[PDB]
Amino acid sequence: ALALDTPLPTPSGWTTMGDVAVGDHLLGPDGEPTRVVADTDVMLGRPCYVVEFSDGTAIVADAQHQWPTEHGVRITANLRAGMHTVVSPAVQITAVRRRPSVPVRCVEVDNPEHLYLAGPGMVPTHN
Ligand SMILES: [Zn+2]
Ligand SMILES: [Zn+2]
Ligand SMILES: [Zn+2]
Repeated sequence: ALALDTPLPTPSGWTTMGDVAVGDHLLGPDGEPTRVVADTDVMLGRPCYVVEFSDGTAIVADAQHQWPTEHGVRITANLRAGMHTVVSPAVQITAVRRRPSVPVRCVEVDNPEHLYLAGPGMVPTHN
């Protein structure tokens, strides 16, 4: 679901979607450690998107990656500029467009909101 070079914060610092392993820890919606309990392989040929955010950061995700918005969970293919990514000043999505397919990968974490922080801006996203 996210491009492999997407940086993700960790209790020790930073990793990437390409490097993070089951049993590692990411950061949950409150910034506390949250365990990775499942993943996907690296997946090829999925339709990819760039999501640009108001904090000056951007994340490449596939069409079906899920995002927590004020309207509820939306997949990337349904994001619209103006929406925000929230955990319950929320960062705003400023643009969404298709981009050529790159390798992507998803992970699942075990906090009750099923959210982890992603990108250099530490934006909330859904597993
Ligand atoms: Zn840092
Ligand atoms: Zn699509
Ligand atoms: Zn994921």
